Amino acid sequence: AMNKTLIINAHPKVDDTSSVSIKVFKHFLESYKELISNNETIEQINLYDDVVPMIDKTVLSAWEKQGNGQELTREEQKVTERMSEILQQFKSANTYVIVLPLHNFNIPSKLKDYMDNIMIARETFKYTETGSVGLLKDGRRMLVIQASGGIYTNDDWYTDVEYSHKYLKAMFNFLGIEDYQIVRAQGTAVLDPTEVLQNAYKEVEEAASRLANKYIFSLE
Amino acid sequence: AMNKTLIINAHPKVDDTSSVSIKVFKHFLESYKELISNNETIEQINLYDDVVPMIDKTVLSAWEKQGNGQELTREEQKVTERMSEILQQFKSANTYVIVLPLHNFNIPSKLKDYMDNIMIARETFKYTETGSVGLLKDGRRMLVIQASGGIYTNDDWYTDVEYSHKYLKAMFNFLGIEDYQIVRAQGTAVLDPTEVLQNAYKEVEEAASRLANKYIFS
Ligand SMILES: [Cl-]
Ligand SMILES: [Cl-]
Ligand SMILES: [Cl-]
Repeated sequence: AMNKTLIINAHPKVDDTSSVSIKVFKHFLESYKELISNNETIEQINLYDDVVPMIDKTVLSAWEKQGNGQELTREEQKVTERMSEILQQFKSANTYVIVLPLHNFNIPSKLKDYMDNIMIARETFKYTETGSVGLLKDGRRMLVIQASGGIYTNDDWYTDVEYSHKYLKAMFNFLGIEDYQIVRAQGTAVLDPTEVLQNAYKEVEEAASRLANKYIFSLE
Repeated sequence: AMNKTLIINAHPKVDDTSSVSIKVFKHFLESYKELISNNETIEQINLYDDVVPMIDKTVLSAWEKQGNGQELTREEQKVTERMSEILQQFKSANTYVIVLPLHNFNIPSKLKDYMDNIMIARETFKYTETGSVGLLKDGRRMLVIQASGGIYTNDDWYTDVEYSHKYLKAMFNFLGIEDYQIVRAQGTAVLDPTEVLQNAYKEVEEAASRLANKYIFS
């Protein structure tokens, strides 16, 4: 992986500033940009604006043919080329930032489609005899920024059904990405909006320092 | 009352029986249709063929305007009316069958879009001052038919990452659907394909018997 950070924006509203997770992300990005070395570049994929191919009849057909050395059709060629772009972009980054609203206790549908683009055998993982293993075991880092109506840190039912987080941590650990943090801008339905924003802002500042490996300090 | 079984087909191939989960489902359906009474309507929604709106900018705008009493655009009306049809169909059923392949340890993306259509506050659940509670606690039944390359019943890593089942069970329990069964047509990557099919077949026949409440022993 290069000196490159990749933003994976899973918010249906893409760039709308009034989104809690988008506000927190923008605060993160401003903070991060101050601390990163000059060798670091940044890319962003917008899952609800950019083309992120869904697994359909055509993709399954393309994949079956590729496994038989068979020629692809025009549309099979075009979709797989885009999936290849998305995968190669993912592999090129050693720092990942996922931004999502938690709706209905799982990752956004388009984030599932994105997972379907980047979890590829012989590329990000491989099959063996006792199962499979991840191929990206080289010290990459992941930060998840999640805004939610409810609160998930009370070790109750909500904690148990937070499948967005459970799934993402699991999959990325599988791939080899073991440095994982989630910032929960949680309780937007029951807590003070300025309280949510300010608590999340502080955590993503600390995350920015960590990821950039810098410490920032001011006298009072 | 009209009893209704609703088939939620989450396979991208829709009707192609080269797919294990669809093969098993078709086997289930034939057995069930032989056992049900004349008070039983069967309907099917194909998530990869029928229109299943995903939550996007337009849907969010529509929902905001709805919660304000603001008039919807022609486009916002179109999506919300389709989402309404999907939700009313879901609520009208008392038996559910979900058919899915396991791709990447979670529900198919279109099945998430479907969940986003059917989990609606004041409709299938409601908020309290305590938290949340389902509104469908009335003896409904759910059967999941899931095909997978790996085997998930060994209480190992695979069991720990079976988020398709974990999520679906959790969500439908929450809604009030506590009568839940999953049939795993599993190990397609490692077992004899005839063994996989035959084991799954036996399981769905027994499921069909349980759901129709007509057991025929030989
Ligand atoms: Cl948000
Ligand atoms: Cl299948
Ligand atoms: Cl179970």
